[PDB]
Amino acid sequence: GFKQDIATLRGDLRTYAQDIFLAFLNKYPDEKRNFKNYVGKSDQELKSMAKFGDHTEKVFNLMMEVADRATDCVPLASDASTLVQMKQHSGLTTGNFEKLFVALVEYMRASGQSFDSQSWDRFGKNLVSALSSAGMK
Ligand code: HEM
Repeated sequence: GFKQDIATLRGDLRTYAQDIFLAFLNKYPDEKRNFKNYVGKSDQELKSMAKFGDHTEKVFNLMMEVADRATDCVPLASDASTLVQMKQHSGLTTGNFEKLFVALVEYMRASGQSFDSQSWDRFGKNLVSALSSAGMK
């Protein structure tokens, strides 16, 4: 289920983080609008870029902590508040996060592996609600 999925993703986190974030940026190419230096790069080129590796690993390091601290796929209000309050997320709306979780669920569905895709779908929706409650537009 959900907790085991966190362990699976942590076990190869750099590769899952890059593959899932690339699935997001390829499904919703307009989200590259939020990351200038990503436009006109292939996936291999992005994976070469220091900053891409470091942003995407920090995103998934913290996401896995938020999933880990959740009860039954409901994240802590404190985690939502932290994500809203981050200066790096100043321009963002809940829709950005919704799209990341849609791509993550599709990635899991397409994988040969027994991820609990329905639990990640619920976790995404719960996180979007929490972010709205914590003040995200
Ligand atoms: C649960 C989801 C997410 C988590 C846990 C998260 C976490 C983080 C973390 C920890 C950083 C600091 C990393 C760094 O600059 O070293 C960061 C930066 C950033 N995040 Fe998020 N993030 C999430 C979703 C998103 C989404 C959906 C977007 C845009 C669509 C976004 C845009 C950014 C941007 C632009 C930065 C700074 C730019 C850069 O990477 O150099 N994040 N995020």
